[PDB]
Amino acid sequence: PSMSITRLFPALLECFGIVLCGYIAGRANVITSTQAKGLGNFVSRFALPALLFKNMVVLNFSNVDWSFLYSILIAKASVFFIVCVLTLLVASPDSRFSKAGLFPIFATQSNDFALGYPIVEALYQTTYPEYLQYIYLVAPISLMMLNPIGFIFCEIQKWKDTQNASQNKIKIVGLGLLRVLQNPIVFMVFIGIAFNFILDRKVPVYVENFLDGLGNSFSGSALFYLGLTMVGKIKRLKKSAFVVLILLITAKLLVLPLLCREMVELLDKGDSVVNHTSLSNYAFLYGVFPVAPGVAIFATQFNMEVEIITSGMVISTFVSAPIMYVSAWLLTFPTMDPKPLAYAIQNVSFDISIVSLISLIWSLAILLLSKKYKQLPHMLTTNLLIAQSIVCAGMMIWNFVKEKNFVGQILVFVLLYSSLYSTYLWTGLLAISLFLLKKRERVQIPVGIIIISGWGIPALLVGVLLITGKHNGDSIDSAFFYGKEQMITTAVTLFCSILIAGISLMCMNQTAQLTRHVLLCLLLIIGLFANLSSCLWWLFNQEPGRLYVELQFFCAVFNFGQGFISFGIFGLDKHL
Amino acid sequence: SMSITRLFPALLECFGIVLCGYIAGRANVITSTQAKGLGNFVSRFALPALLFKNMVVLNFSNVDWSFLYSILIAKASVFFIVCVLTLLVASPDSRFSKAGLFPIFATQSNDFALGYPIVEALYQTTYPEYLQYIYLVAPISLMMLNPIGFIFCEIQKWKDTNKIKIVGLGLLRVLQNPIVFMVFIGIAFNFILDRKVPVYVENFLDGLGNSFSGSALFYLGLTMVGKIKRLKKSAFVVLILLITAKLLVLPLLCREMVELLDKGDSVVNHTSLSNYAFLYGVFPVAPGVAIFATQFNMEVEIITSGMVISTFVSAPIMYVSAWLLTFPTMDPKPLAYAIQNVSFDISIVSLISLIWSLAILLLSKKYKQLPHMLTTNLLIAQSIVCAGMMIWNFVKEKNFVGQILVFVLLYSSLYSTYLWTGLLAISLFLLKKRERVQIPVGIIIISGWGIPALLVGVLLITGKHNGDSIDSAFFYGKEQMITTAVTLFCSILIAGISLMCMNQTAQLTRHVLLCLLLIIGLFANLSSCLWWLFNQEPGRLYVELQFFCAVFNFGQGFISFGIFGLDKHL
Ligand SMILES: *[C@@H]1O[C@H](CO)[C@@H](O)[C@H](O)[C@H]1NC(C)=O
Ligand SMILES: *[C@@H]1O[C@H](CO)[C@@H](O)[C@H](O)[C@H]1NC(C)=O
Repeated sequence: PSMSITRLFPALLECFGIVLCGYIAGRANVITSTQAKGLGNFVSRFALPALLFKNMVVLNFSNVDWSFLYSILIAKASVFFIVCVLTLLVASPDSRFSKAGLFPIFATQSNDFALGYPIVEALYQTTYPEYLQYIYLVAPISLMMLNPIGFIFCEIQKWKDTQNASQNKIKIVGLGLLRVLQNPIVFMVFIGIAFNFILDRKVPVYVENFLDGLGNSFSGSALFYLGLTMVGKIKRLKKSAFVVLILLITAKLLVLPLLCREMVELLDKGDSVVNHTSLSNYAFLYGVFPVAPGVAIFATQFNMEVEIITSGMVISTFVSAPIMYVSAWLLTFPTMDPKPLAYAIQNVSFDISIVSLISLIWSLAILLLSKKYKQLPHMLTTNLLIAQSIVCAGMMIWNFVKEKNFVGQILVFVLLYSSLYSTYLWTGLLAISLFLLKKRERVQIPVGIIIISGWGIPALLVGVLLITGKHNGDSIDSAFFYGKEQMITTAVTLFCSILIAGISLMCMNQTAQLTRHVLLCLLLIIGLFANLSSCLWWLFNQEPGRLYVELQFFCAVFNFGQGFISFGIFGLDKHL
Repeated sequence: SMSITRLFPALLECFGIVLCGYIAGRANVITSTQAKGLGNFVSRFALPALLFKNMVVLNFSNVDWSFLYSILIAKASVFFIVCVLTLLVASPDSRFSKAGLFPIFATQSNDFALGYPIVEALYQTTYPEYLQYIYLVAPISLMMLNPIGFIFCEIQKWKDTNKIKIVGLGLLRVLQNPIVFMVFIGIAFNFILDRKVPVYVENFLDGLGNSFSGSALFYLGLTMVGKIKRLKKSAFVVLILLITAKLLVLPLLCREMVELLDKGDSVVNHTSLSNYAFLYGVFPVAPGVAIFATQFNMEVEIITSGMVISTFVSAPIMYVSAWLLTFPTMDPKPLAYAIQNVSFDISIVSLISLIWSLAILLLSKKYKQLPHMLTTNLLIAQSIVCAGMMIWNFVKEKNFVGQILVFVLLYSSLYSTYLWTGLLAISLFLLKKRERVQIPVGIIIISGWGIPALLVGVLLITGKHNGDSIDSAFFYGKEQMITTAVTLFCSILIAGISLMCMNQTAQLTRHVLLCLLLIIGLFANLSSCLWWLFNQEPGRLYVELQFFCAVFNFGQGFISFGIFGLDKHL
């Protein structure tokens, strides 16, 4: 298989549950900012050097495939190079140097030791154990060979601020180099490299247990400190700052991994195909890691665009968790055997539905306890989140009732597709209600009649698909329970909702609470747009290709992880 | 059967992280307000996650319950005796606060932070079922003994200002402890999921539970900065009694009651269980007791000082006690390797701490004072003894001359440290009564460098070296032990005269105790020399006494560093 992809989701659950625990402790009032500063002082001055010293003392230089290492470093250097060049061209002259010195560090440095190491440990203990050392090999060399260029740029900008006009470029570039060398990772890696040759690859027995005890405490405490640093750093941004954060985070999380994969297939001349494919998949997985908090530390000590870099980190850190999941499950998809892709789709939808259901339970509890349900339009939003909770509960039933009885399977399918179709048309009803409220017309909206329609029409569609459709016993996936009749019924329900939302969207342009309501209608249309395309692909192409598999996987993710997006938009808000 | 070889790396982890936390605390790296956040993480997030994971996984079917209520009766018995005399002997205005805080302090060990790594090192590859007993005894001991103490402290709170009102307050504070209610949920979830955590939850509990085993000791080291304070005579005396109770008579009660209540029927397992039961009581006082005294705001100084003292004092007690249990085993010939290994491992920690204390005294320019000058002379000699053991472990099968050279330096250093403690005490007694400069101390230092050299010279001049000796008692045969006895008797008489001159005449606050703590050491050193001459066939009692002679000879620098080094700087 060359990838133990079943046990990736527990690693992302650990790595983001400890981050969530740190965030909860930060926002509550359990640990204030100063005490989180003390925990970070402990982590950054004791835990990371012991971990690095142990993993470089035990590091084996005989089995290291250097080709992957300098291919990944060439990729990171290329990403840094393009981002610095366009940062010099497109930024304003008054602050081109500050952006050119801090943005490529943000878009080139990864959170390897805190987040990357447990995930790679979960994915690469069982079959390919030699890939664990590449984190500790690549991250400090990348730091040492790419960070000084950024600190050089930030120090020219600091020279700009001093406006001395005396040159002596040595005084500045050596200042940047010594600021780089004061990082604990670089000189601690130097000490570990020296002691690897001094001790002859063997940790002393008197110090081994002490270093293991101090190093094993880095992961959880580091994720907890990341969660404690992350309270309240997002704030409200300004025009064009949204676009430059999108461009930087797309660069870091998208074009660096593709460059890593392309340079790995370009620079590796190995004679083994399975080793080459696993190296390419690991190269894709390495670049999707989020930005380390060291960039925000550097901007804080510099007092230099601290808000932009911190906002960039909290968005890339939140955003990479599904990007990691989707990318790794897309990478493990090809070859295999035709039949276990259905089990893979069911397992991925189950792991997504767990997190969406938990976040949806939290957001529903917040919306109910805040007593904001009585005012329009948030009542229909509460109904929508309730319907998505029934979809997720339908997956909880469907994972365990796949092969029990035909009658129970039919009832579970009817309930699950009723909830799915109700969510589908509730998006259109919310959009129509938003369009009616945007008109500022004194029209009494029949919310009770709308709820009766929304609870009856999907049930009628499920009953019609049961009565007229033919059940397919050889289909283990939920999408082919009734065959082509069910997909035709899902297309008609989705097309009517898209037409209703399309009329409301066209009314919004002519007419131009409501600040967020529109985007939840907007973001669902992209979800409904991806559902339509996989149904259109099946009639015109008789042969199910790999693109059909990729489109069905994205249909599953954008259909059943919508509660996560809804929680991210509404639930993480103050006052309520 | 005990893996006693791998105890000393565990004692380096458990006290090196505490030392790392203390240095960062005293320096100014983490101040007091910031240390609270690290404690908040450990006490609210790492410890509850740790407790929940290891009890859902452990099997209740194979737990030897006989050991469980035997260990608990011993802790209950210690609590009972300490509570009884605290009501009789204390002042009437504070009988209830002392009777409620002193016996809780003498019963809760540091099992989750300090006890768990030591038991893990000793009991993984040979007896792996003994590791689950840490997580069983410490919370059960908490629920059935802490409320009994807590009733008395709430009466004292009542005194300044209905039995439900008092006993329910003590009872409801215990279930608010994270240890107590997390153990309740883990026992329930052991039966719900049938000894299996879900795969989606396995990694989350492991990541949060492995971060306790390092961070809690760091916070324990960080909490003790500046907490020792100063105490009066009556508080020093009750503190000695309390630390003696927790670290001495509680472990001996555990061993005796476990051998009485398990009723054998285990062959090799009962003997191994008895040694482990004695080891459980040696663990120091948990830092939760100092936390407990803070929320009560009663007897805060004594309990905090007792906790910061018990963690330090228990560090050699763990090593000596565990190595004494493995002695009645193997054969007499690899017993010599066991004696050599313990002395080498003690001398490592003593030498590193001695280098620090010597550096502090030299750099701070307090050595220019005449009373502190003799301590510096004493402390340099203690550093060279420890370095001599590093040579002797590696020079045993080499040429006779190299063996002789290692032996001459080590025993020269041993007699000089022995007599240098007494001349300084005599010089301090002479300086306290006479204003004359210590001009004979220079002649004494020449003597102290010459008299050991003369003893060293007699062994070089007279050919009586016995090669069949392994460690040290037969280096020159009976001639070396006779020479060591004459040197030891002259040093004890000089120190005895200085102690007697202090009573007849009636900085100096700590100087005396460093002289005092050595006096308990030279009398135990003298008895082992007397034991060898008055006995032809070496018995088993001679083996235990010879080991104790080795520890106070080669780790004597550790006691000196703890008294003098951690005072101040300039
Ligand atoms: C990768 O290494 C070599 C390729 O030269 C070959 O044995 C095989 O393709 C792989 N081996 C292992 C052990 O993964
Ligand atoms: C411990 O268990 C039983 C106790 O009766 C016995 O086999 C022996 O003493 C020990 N056995 C093992 C395998 O440790």
